[PDB]
Amino acid sequence: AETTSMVSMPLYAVMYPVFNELERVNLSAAQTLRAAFIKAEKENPGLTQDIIMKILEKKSVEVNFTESLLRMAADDVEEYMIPEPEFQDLNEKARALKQILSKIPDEINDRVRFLQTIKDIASAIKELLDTVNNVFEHQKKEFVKYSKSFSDTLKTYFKDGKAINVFVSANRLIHQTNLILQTFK
Amino acid sequence: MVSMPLYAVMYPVFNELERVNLSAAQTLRAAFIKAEKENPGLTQDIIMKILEKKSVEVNFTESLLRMAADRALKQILSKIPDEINDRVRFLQTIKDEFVKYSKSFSDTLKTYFKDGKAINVFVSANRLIHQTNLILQT
Repeated sequence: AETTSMVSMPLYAVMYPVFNELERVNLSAAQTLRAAFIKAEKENPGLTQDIIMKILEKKSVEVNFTESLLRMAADDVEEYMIPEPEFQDLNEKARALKQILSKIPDEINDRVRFLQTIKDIASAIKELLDTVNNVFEHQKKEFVKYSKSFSDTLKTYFKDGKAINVFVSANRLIHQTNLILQTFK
Repeated sequence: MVSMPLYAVMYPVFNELERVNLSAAQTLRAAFIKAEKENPGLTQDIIMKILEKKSVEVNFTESLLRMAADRALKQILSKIPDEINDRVRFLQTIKDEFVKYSKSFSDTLKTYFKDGKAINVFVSANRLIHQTNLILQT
């Protein structure tokens, strides 16, 4: 506590929380990475800080990457395709939602087009919701959670102007849709 | 591929710290390589989680900048996170390898008025401080 430098704080304030969240997904990876960061930090105080700053400086790469995933999500046209009417409706709704979500980076640079896109996305989410209700619950609550999270992300975007948040939330909503399609399969 | 941000982000980040430390960078590289190899897309999640803790990081960087006051150069540089809010005061405070880092800091300041991202100013200030330390110790 009193022996560890102040510069080593980002380890425990940023890296430790991440490693703890990872400890549920994979204990070995979390433990290994944590050990590496501890070694590196003790041998070189203020290293984790420099790493995080270096990451913040290469943020454009991450924006380009997330946007790339969002655009390439269009190639997931008929992936995870499920033999019954409601199943058809389901497939079409999921497809339409993912397809309209993949076109976000095109419309986000124009307020009008982006707003209309928000309209269409809202309609798609509502229709997919109703269709899910037809097919009928954890995946549902997940989808809703990430949906309202996407809305709140939009709310945050209209203040900030950072498109990367929207891209990430959209990608997560798409991933959720895919997960639900897997659950149905 | 989802394992791209490993090489695209972490690889150059580790590579651009090999002058201060060597083996630590290699151990970090190895750890990330294995963890991503067994669990694809993990590095992306980590990077995103780090980007999510942006506020805490900016706060700490500000604190780290104010901490450098404890000579005139350091004290003037330590007031930045509290003077940059007011444009006039910030202007006056602006008026108030190492040399390369100084002019790179100048470039950072010049880019700030285009961006508005004071975080880069904080970082470059801290690196200027680290360079002053690097010079004074040698």
